Amino acid sequence: VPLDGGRFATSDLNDLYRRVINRNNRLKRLLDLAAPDIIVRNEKRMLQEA
RNA sequence: AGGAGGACACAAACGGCGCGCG
Repeated sequence: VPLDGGRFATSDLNDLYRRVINRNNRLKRLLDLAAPDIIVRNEKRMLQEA
């Protein structure tokens, strides 16, 4: 929902979904580009925690 | 002369902090 002026009120679930989507897209991008095992492990841990 | 031809619809939100009252 917007608030007074050209701004939208912060939504809790939206930000969590945004974090999850960004992390998962980064993981997909790396897995396409064959990142090293250490990097993909760290990305997978970050995705799980997100 | 005769004769012939010729736009309908549509009324303000969500979480903290503080205070106060029952």
